[PDB]
Amino acid sequence: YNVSMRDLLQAGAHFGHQTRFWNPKMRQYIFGARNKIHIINLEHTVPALNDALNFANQLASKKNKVLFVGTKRAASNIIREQAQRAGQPYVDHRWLGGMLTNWKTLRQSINRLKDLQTQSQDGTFAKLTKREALERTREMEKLERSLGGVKNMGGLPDALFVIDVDHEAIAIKEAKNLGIPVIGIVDTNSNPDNVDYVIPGNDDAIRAVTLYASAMADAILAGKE
RNA sequence: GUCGUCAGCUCGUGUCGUGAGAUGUUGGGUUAAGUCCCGCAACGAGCGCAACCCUUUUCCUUACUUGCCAGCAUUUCGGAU
Repeated sequence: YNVSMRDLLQAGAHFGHQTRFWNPKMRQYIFGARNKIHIINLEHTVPALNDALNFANQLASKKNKVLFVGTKRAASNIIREQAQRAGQPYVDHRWLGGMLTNWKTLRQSINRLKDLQTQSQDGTFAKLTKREALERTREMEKLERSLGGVKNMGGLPDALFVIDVDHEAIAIKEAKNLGIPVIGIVDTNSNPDNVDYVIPGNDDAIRAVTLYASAMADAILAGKE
């Protein structure tokens, strides 16, 4: 399931953002700049990626939980497919404030969505008229769109996998508050302070995030115990 | 009585602040209305608004007197009989 770095170079993980937006805390991984943008050297990318894959493998083996989080328009469908075929919950859409630190109140909306799914399997809408059916379907739509990811999961996940740490900084803070480890993809214009396993690489490239999430899903599938 | 039939007034978990506090309740449209929809460290609730009450506008059922008179008959031409 390892990438070696053939595929990383092919996908384009080395590319980064412009030199005027960089965070001075990535100087170790900056390596150099071919043009006005930075180029992270994959020499540092591959070992951290391998360790992240091994850690995901070990958690999958001991049955511990990892949540998936990527909310960018580029990575939304990618994490959709990968979390679906890896059988883990996900946050494809916006992170809700306090989803982890205030899980008790979110369980109520989780139960509401699950009960509404049971009602959808039921037939009460046949007795009700078309209008109230149209609304109840639209609350169905909004709650599924917001928190349809985490309905199956019943507790705090034992780890987080973050596509863009700068975009999902709130989830990073909540995970730090509750002690949950985080493995995340970090680019040049990002802060790696609060991430336990810092893998540096590009996040804008759809093919690169596809590679990362496919590697993660393959690791969890290959846990197989 | 009045502001004034003005549209607002609050509470519980979670975050920020040493703190009193803030957030939610803000921002974009819309409405008679904190009425409804989006985004958004917020996630949820109560009293307010609206509806439930009375009256008016169309039709149906039940009811046929002290109220009614389309058809029939008698009329002093008055449903008078």
